[PDB]
This record gives sequence, C-alpha cells and structure tokens, in this order.
Amino acid sequence: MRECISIHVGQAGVQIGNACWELYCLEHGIQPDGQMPSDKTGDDSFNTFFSETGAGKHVPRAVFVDLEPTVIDEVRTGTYRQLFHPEQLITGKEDAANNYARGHYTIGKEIIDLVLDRIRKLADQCTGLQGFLVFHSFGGGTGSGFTSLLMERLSVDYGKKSKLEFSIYPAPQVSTAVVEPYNSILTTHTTLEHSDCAFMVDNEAIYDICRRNLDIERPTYTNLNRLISQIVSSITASLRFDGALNVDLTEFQTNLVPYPRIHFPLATYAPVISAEKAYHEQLSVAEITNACFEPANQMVKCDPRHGKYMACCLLYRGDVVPKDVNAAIATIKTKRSIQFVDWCPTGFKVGINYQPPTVVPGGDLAKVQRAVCMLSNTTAIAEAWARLDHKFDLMYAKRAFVHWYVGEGMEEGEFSEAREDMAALEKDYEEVGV
Ligand SMILES: Nc1nc2c(ncn2[C@@H]2O[C@H](COP(=O)(O)OP(=O)(O)OP(=O)(O)O)[C@@H](O)[C@H]2O)c(=O)[nH]1
Ligand SMILES: [Mg+2]
Repeated sequence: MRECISIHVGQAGVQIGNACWELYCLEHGIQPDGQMPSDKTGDDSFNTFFSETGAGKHVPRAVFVDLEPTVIDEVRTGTYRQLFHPEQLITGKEDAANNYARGHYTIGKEIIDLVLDRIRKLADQCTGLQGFLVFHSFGGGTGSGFTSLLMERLSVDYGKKSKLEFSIYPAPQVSTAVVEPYNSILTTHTTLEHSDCAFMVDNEAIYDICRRNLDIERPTYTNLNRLISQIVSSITASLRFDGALNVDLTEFQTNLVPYPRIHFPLATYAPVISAEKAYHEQLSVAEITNACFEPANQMVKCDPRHGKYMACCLLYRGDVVPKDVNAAIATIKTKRSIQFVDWCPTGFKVGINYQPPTVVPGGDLAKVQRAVCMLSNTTAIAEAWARLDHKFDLMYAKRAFVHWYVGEGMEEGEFSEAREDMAALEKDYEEVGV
C-alpha cells in the first residue's frame, strides 16, 4: 500500500509538478488518460503514487494549488487534462503578489480549508499513508506563505506522517521579485519544525547546467523543469519501484538527517547529456560516480570541499552491476577529500534501480544507459543560507518593503524572529562544520 501524497503549491510547484507526473507516467507505462495496458500484479509498485479506479484508470495521488488560476488552467486544458480529476486542481482568484503575508495570512486563509478537504479525500483512499511531498518556490508569495500555512496545518491534522519538500531557491538569472530574500527567510523559519527533509533546487545551478551541458543559450522554465523533474524522479524512484534504500518517507530522515534542523541534503546528478548532440561512448559506473563529486553537477551552488559530510546516499538507475558500484565507492573512500563530521558513521548508502532511465520525448536530455543521483547532507549548503541572509539584512536594515507585509496581517517582530532562527541555523552548520 504505503501511499504518498504530492502537493504542488504556486506556479513553480505546479509547473515542476507537471514535468514530474509526465515523467512518472512514462516510467510506469501510464497513458495521459490514466489507462495502462500490460501491468499485471494492488501489487503494482507505483500504486504508492497512483490510485486505481474501478475503470482501471490510474490517478496521481496529487493536489495542485495556486492562489490565481492561469497556471492550473493550462493543466485543466493541456495534454494531462484527463490524468488528474478536476477536484485535485484548486485555484483562487487573487494571488499573493510576491508577499509571504498575503500567501500565509490574508489570501491563504480563504483557501486552506478547501485544500485540506481535498487532501483528506486522497488520504481516505489510502490504507497506509506514509506522508507528503511538497513542491514550492521560496520566492513566491504563494510558494512561501501558503506552503508554510499548509505545513503547519498538516503537522496538526496528520501528526504521525512524514513531510518532505522540493524547494525552488531564488536566482537573479531566473528571478521575479526584489522581496524574494524576505519570503525565503519567512517560509524557512515557519516550515523548519514541520519538515522532515527538504531538497533545495537553486535556479542558478539548474540555469548553469542547461547552458553548460545542454547547450541551451537562454533556458526557459520548460528547460529548467525538465532537468528538475529528472532529479526529483531519481529521488522518488525508491518510493515507486520498491527497492532496498529509501523505501519509505521515514527512511529519508533516517538515512540523510542525523540532526533534525540540518535537514537540507545536496543533490548531485549525472550524466546530464544533450539530446541534440550525437551521444558518444556510454559512461561507466565509475565515471558517473566520479561526476557526483564534480561541483558543476550540483543542484545548489556551493563548495563541498569547504564542508563536512553528515550523510551520503548514492541512487543508481539502469544497467548498473553491484560489484562495479562497490569498486567505485571503494575508490571514493581512498582518494578522499571526503571528510565526515565528528560523530557520524562515515559510510555511503547504496541503492540500485535496474530500469533504464526515462526521458521526455522532445526533451533536451539524452537517453542514457546508467544514471546516478547522490544525496549528501553537507555543511557546504550553509553557503546558500548565508547568501539569502545577507540580502535579507541589506533591505531589513532600512525596513525596505516591510510596509507591504505589515499591511497584510503580519507583525514586524516576525521578521526579527525569523532572521534570528536563520542566524541559529547558520550557527548549527558552523558547530557541526568544526
Ligand atoms: N524552477 C522554476 N522556478 C520557477 C518556476 N516558475 C517560477 N519560478 C520561480 O519562482 C519564484 C517566484 O515564485 P512563483 O512560484 O512564480 O510564485 P507563487 O508561488 O505562485 O506566488 P504568487 O504568484 O506571488 O502568489 C521565482 O524565484 C521564479 O524564478 C518554474 O516553473 N520553475
Ligand atoms: Mg503565480
């Protein structure tokens, strides 16, 4: 059984959600109408993410929420209009206008009950609900504010359930708001005690990979989201194919998060090959494993040689021989600039999914024989928190834009409480890093 419910909040959450469910369907052989031919055993491993109707229709265990309707209307009328039921696609009338306070307080309060009601309808269809996967931006008023309100409400209504995040970290090369450093700090503060594990996706890292490895001069959100979905699928594959590592949401915390507040693992993916380049000699297990320690392949911009490891998981997919993985890991424990923290076990956890990696037809990514996603909890990711905090500090010293938040419910003191919590988080990393 062991079901997982995916929640996509705001434009970034919804659009990445579109790319993910398209890829999940292709991986599991589900058509855009929800029908599936072959399968054969209920006993289908993908039933953790897809419910099955009496007609044999495979329905994603997903909720899509936005405070304005334009993005979700495209889902309602697009290629996957028959995949999701209309009740799973929830929209408001007025967005949060890049304001956390509107998303969380004034506008978010109007749709929270309806969203929770729809989540409850999906939870009732579960016989062993594991928990939730939450997709959202840090920068958006909805992505930041509404997500933190929903995370707070889910911790009360489903106390025993695990909650994982896929968070879109802001970048000037891909940006929408001047106020995004405020929204980022505000959502991090209010979500920190309600999230078990969060995968940050730095828009600059994704932008750099698309330009450097996919030879895309100016990447659109489509280009960025197809790369993000490929990495998200690599992380959730274990939950959809019944492997040996990260088989349940609880295991993500057990394997990657020894210190509860320090729950931000760095994802590194390989190989990223352009579809529009005539392939070459296929990359070996050792080559794709070595690429996991190449900073250029990270989902977050940071220097892991400056940091220390708390945990490390390697998730292989495709034509991967276990002895070849063991030899690749043995080399990493030798040629070691891999320093683990004081009281952590020092081992690498390994998972192998033998299905050939799947890519979107008409996508930018080339089909490969073998791929790997490394999930490492490193103190080097604190560099990303420091960048946000510095931007927050510059504006907050002058109280620039704070009037917008104060006029939308929010107390000025919340800005100081949030920033102090970020200062304590930076100190947590610093204490572990020595
Ligand atoms: N990777 C990625 N980032 C996106 C996408 N759409 C928007 N963003 C980023 O998300 C941030 C803006 O947040 P949004 O998700 O667009 O907005 P929202 O959450 O709907 O909130 P409001 O519209 O302000 O109510 C910026 O950092 C954008 O770069 C997308 O499809 N992919
Ligand atoms: Mg929007």
